[PDB]
Amino acid sequence: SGLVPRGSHMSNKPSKPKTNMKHVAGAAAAGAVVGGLGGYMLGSVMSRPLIHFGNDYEDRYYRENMYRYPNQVYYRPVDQYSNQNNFVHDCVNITVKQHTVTTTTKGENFTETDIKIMERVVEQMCITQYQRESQAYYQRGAS
Repeated sequence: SGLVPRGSHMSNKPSKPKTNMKHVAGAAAAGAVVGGLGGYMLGSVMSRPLIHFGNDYEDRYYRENMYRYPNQVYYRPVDQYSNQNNFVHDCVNITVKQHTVTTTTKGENFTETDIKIMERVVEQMCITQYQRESQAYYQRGAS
């Protein structure tokens, strides 16, 4: 018997870094205790409509209220339990704990209407997260 593990790093293949920022200063991130409990695979956005309210006030207030609250959802597949109804629960689970943290320094800044908006954006990330896995279940199994 013999153990023959794998690894892309074990090969020590020739790398090819293409970035000048590496040899250039600017900004840095501090906080060991922070990253120690981070490393989240939070999604991202660049193109396509996020909420697509359709109105001017909704899109205007939302754009300015983008910092008032998180618009993305935190990922955390590290869990044995699993359920459809509980699925979305995770989207708000991590979002809630992280949400209060942001308001731990202030406690209140957003307006009354901002809430109604924050509720929608949060419902889009939770609803869009579920459909995601669904695409895999549908393709592999077109019931």
